[PDB]
Amino acid sequence: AKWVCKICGYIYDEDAGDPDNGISPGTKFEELPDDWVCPICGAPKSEFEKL
Ligand SMILES: [Fe+3]
Repeated sequence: AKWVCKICGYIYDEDAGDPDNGISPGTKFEELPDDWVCPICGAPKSEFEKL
């Protein structure tokens, strides 16, 4: 799945993960740590929408 950061337009792509921030590819948004935030704008998970 892909999730958009409603603040900045960043797309969290579960296939890509966010490795620079400790998230390996294929990590589901729901599996992201609670304290993970948008690597661009710092928005909390609550501000993401599943596409
Ligand atoms: Fe963002």
